Amino acid sequence: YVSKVPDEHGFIEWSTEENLIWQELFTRQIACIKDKACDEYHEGLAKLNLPTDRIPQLDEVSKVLKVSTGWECYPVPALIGFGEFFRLLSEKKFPVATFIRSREEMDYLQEPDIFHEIFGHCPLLTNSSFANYTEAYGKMGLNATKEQRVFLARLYWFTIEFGLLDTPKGLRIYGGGVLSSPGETDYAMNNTDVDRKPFDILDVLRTPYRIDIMQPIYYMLTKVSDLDEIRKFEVDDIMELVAQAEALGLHEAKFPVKKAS
Amino acid sequence: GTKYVSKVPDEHGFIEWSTEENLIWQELFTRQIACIKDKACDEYHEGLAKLNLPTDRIPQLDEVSKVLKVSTGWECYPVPALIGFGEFFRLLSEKKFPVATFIRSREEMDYLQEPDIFHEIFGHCPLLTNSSFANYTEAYGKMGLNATKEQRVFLARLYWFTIEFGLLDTPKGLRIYGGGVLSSPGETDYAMNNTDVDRKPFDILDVLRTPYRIDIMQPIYYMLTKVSDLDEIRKFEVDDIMELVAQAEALGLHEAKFPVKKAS
Repeated sequence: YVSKVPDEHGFIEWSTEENLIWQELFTRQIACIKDKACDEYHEGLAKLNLPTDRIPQLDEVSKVLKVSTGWECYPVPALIGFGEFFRLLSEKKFPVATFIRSREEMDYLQEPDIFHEIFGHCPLLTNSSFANYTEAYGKMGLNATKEQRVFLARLYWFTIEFGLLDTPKGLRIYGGGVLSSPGETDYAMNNTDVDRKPFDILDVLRTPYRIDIMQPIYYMLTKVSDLDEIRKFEVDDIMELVAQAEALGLHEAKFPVKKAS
Repeated sequence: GTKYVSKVPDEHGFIEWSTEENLIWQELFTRQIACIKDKACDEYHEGLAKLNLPTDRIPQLDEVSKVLKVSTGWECYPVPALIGFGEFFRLLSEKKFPVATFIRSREEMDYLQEPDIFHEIFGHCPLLTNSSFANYTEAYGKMGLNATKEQRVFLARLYWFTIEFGLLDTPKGLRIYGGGVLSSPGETDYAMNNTDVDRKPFDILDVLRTPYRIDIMQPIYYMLTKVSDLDEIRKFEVDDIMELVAQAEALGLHEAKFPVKKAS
């Protein structure tokens, strides 16, 4: 009912239980991602040196993001609008909700909590290609319209949230929504009937999706630096791509999307 | 989606379907018969032979009820697009199968939340010609007549895993009897072919304890060996059923599958 507020020193107090909850998400995820999270992500983990036994203070993460890519974490207490989401991202500020799930909601909850953001999303923010892409993504949305922003959310979904890699050493994960969750990691890596497609930006912009279902489609880069290609595009090029997508219309929804409310 | 309304009948209970509505039925029928040819169970196919449904127009309920009456003593019973569990259990207990008299739009051809007339008659009616299934359904209606809200959730779960999404482990392979699978190419493909979905032998307590969500692809299905396996549940007194429900309540639900946890 209340997501925490930092004190006058920006410090947040977490109960030993909220620290035990973090520890348990951490220990179970470290196990889930050994040979599955991309190398780039593991490198980020090493730079971050996150606490395994308690929730880190935001400044303790930010100070590593700052030195690597110029990024910081940005505490948010309520849910923010799209405009503000892009504003923060274009300023290389990554919004971080200041709460952790209950034990009851440990395997899944819908609002991204502190574990989701810091474990799933922040390691790659130490990586220049990913951090630059995310900044570029936030710039893409500043002036974009309601419907253009819908297309960009979709690009976001398929890269930052649920992105995969097709590597010589096999399939890997870079999406934050996958890396922070045993359920998602196992499905993304192991489910044999899900479509896994090579990344194509027009394909992506045209793909319908629903958030509360098992994803029937994923898009695959070869390596995280591939995001440079999209990062390089001018905002005009991106809106051109959005318009093209609109002219062709969305792909037909996969049956589980059609089914979902 | 779309808000649907039952068509109002004659006074003789005749419904006028448009050529467009009848073409929509024909398309659904033709694409579905092809799907289920080697996938629906024998008992279902025999139900279709008994119903001899028109392939190119929507049947009048009377055409269906005529066969149901002959075979199991059942009848189609026209109802609004939205009815309550009170009415639903009641009509079932009376061997009255509720059918909303509408068909889906072209745009909702591949899927819709509401059971339309194709869902109801094609998907659900053939097995009501089958004494084991019809008798079971009648027994299900009866289970619900004096059920508390809490009891009805458990009953809806047995319904879900049997009548709606039931499968069989047969000597010729995996087959479908669930009316919510049969009426749909997407459900039929998934139930038959998906590699990773859990298909478990039927156990009434396991079933009563199984969390589920209606707008997701089902992570679990339960298999009888034959439709007549339903006779065992049918035979239980309502007290026996409610004992099983009390047992499930006391034990609590099985831990949900990840997709169930994830669902709205």
